[PDB]
Amino acid sequence: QNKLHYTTMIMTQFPDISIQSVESLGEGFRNYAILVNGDWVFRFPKSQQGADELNKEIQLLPLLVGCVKVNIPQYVYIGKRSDGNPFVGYRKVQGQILGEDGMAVFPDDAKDRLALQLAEFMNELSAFPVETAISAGVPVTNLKNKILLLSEAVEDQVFPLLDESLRDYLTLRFQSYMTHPVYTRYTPRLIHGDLSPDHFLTNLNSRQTPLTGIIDFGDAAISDPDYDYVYLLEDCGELFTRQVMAYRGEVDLDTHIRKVSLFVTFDQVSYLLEGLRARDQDWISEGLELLEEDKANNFGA
Ligand SMILES: Nc1nc2c(ncn2[C@@H]2O[C@H](COP(=O)(O)OP(=O)(O)O)[C@@H](O)[C@H]2O)c(=O)[nH]1
Ligand SMILES: [Mg+2]
Ligand SMILES: [Mg+2]
Ligand SMILES: [Mg+2]
Repeated sequence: QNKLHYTTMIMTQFPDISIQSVESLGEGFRNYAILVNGDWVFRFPKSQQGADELNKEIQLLPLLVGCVKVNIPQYVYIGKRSDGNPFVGYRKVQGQILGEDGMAVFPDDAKDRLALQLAEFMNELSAFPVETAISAGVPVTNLKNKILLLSEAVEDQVFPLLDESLRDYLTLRFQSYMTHPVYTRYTPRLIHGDLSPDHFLTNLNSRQTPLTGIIDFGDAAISDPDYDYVYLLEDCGELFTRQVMAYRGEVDLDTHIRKVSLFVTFDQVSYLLEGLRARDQDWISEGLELLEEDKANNFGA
């Protein structure tokens, strides 16, 4: 709940942590993170889903450290809340959070170095033995069926709010994904699942390695490795994404970019659809704003 309340969980379960400073650090849909002594992130689930995602994270992350070059959270304290659900403490992953708006004014030379690090990172995930991840509780995402269910729920619940031009737009997008076997055929791989620049920790005092780490593995799953590109396209732009894909040895950039483009559209609409289900009056006038612009950005595809 409030600050003394999180503080008190730590003191009781970890009384040898001498607490000198406590601050809010960050917050998402699944978690609330504070910073203790400028050193230690304690991250508390906000819901059952959060708690379930952390559980997977708890099992997955100790397996990824040795196989991933950048820093990732390492859960050094593991607490239990009244409900049996966990919370975790970890050494802050050092550096500055990139964010969307901040990739723009990221130094050009560092930018290219970043793309290559991101490429080896994703390569490293795509190399992690899939059945090993599954045994550690990483869910298998049936992306084909999932997108299908999405098409209907958008038909049913989103269409009534859209003008004709926008409805036609989604039909074609969903159709395009489903009609072309190339887009839908893929080898399932471990992905991060929430690979956006608000989880990139950066450092301009490193010319060789301006990417210091990556956080929030809550959405880690077995799926289409192309899905890990979705926020790179949305937040970092298309030129940056072609760079990463090229560094990953992707022969057909155009095919794979168009495919990721669709993934974006499906995310923008799965967003609204969720705001819809949740009665949120502006997680609705927002989800609509981004659909119109997703339509805009794809001006003639
Ligand atoms: N600088 C820094 N910020 C962090 C770290 N861990 C978490 N945060 C912040 O806390 C926010 C929420 O944590 P996150 O794991 O992404 O929670 P979620 O969005 O609910 O899954 C992040 O977006 C960051 O702003 C870290 O190691 N370093
Ligand atoms: Mg997050
Ligand atoms: Mg989830
Ligand atoms: Mg998360």
